Amino acid sequence: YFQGEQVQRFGDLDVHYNVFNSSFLQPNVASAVGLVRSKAQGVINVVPMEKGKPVEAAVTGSAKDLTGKVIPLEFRRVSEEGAIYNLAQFPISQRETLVFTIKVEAKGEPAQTFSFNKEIFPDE
Repeated sequence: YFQGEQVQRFGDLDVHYNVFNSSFLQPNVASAVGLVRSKAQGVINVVPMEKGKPVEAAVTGSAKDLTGKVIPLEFRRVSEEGAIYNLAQFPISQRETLVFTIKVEAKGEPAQTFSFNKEIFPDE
């Protein structure tokens, strides 16, 4: 899912990411990471890259709301149709602005961390 895709760049390391409703996940992709597709659940996809090529990485992170409540994120790796994805699910209970903090540990490389804001909208 490319709609709303963003890129954070750290020299050679280009981190592509997107936050969307888990209903937009393909059934085979969701099953592979054990996520039950639900309008009540969001998903974040993190795809790290170097020189236009995908790189193996440990992706970790969390999201925080305005009350300081931390939403833990557990990323799971899935390789579907040659493309490698790092997906984490999170519940959507209401309209909210979340601050996402993601850490990317690419193979043999020092860790990189980035943050971004995302407005979450529950779906009917």
